[PDB]
Amino acid sequence: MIKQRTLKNIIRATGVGLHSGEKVYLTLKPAPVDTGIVFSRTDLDPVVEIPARAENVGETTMSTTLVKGDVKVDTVEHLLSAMAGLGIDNAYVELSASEVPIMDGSAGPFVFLIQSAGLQEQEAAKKFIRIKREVSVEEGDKRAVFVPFDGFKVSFEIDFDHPVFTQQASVDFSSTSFVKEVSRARTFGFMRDIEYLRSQNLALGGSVENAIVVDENRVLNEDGLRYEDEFVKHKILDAIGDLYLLGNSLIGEFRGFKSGHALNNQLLRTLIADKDAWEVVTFEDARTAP
Ligand SMILES: COC[C@@H]1C[C@H]1C#CC#Cc1ccc(C(=O)NC[C@H]2C[C@@H](NC(=O)[C@@H]3C[C@H](F)CN3)CN2C(=O)C2CC2)cc1
Ligand SMILES: [Zn+2]
Repeated sequence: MIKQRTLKNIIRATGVGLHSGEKVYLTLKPAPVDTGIVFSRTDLDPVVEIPARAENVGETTMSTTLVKGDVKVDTVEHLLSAMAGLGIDNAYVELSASEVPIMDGSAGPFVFLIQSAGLQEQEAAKKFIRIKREVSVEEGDKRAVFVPFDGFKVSFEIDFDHPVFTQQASVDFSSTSFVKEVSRARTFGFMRDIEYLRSQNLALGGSVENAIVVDENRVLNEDGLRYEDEFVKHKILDAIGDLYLLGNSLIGEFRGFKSGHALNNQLLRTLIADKDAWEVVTFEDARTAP
C-alpha cells in the first residue's frame, strides 16, 4: 500500500525573510500520522501553530501567508512546494520570526535539507484528493483550472510585455523530476517594483542572492538564469506550494494562465466547496496507482 511519510531526522536552517528582511531560524521536525504540515511560531509565548491549510490563508497579496488571530507566517509557498515535491505528509515547521527564509529564491535548498535528513514511511495509508470533474476560475484575463488526469501534472503560461520574454511550460511529475526540472527555479522582481516596495518598507531581504532582478531589458544577476524558462518554472513551483494547502496530494492536472496566489486560492476554495468534483482515495497496491 502507499504509506504516509514524515522526516527521518530534524533539520535546522537559517535565512532572511524576502519582505521582513529578518534573520529567521527554521526547524523541520518529524510528525505523527495524519498531522499534515503545521507551521509553528516558537518566538511567541505561548507558541502559535497554524496548520498549512486553505482555510488558514490570510488576505496577503505579496506572498502565501497563513494567519490565526493577529499572528501570521509569511511566504510559505516555496517550502510547501518542496514538501509537495518529495511527498511529505507530516512535519512541524518551527520559525523564530513571521516569515519563512527565502534562501536562494527557489525550493532547491529546502529539497536538499529534507533529503539530507531522509524520509520515514509510517503505518497509515496516504490519502489523495482525486479530481473527478473540471473546476475553473477566472478574473479579468487570468484563469486557473483543475482537469481530471490519472497522475500529477502542472501547465503554466505568463504574458509579460517585456523584452526578457518561453512563457509556457508543461511538466508531468510522474515522468519528470520535480527536483531537477522545477525545484531550482527562482522568484523574480522588476527593478521599478522593487524600488517601490522598498519605499513601502517591503522586499527588505531581497537581493541577487535570493532573486532574479530584471530592469526594463535584461537579467541583472551576473550569472544569468538556471533554465531558459526559469520565470514560468517558478510560477509552477509556486502553484505546487499553493496546491499543497489542500492537506492531501492531488491526482489530476492544474493549468494556470497569468494566475497568482489570489486566483490560485479561489480555485482551491471552489474545488473544496464542490464535493461532486473530487474524492479522497487510498491505494492498497502502489503498482496499479497513477
Ligand atoms: C543586492 O541585490 C540588489 C537588488 C536590488 C535588490 C533586490 C531585490 C529583490 C527582490 C524581490 C524579488 C521578487 C519579488 C516578488 O514579489 N516577485 C513576484 C513575481 C515572482 C512570482 N511570485 C513569486 O515568486 C511568489 C511571491 C514571492 F515573490 C514568492 N513567491 C510572480 N511575480 C510577478 O508576477 C511579479 C509582479 C511581476 C519582490 C522582491
Ligand atoms: Zn515564488
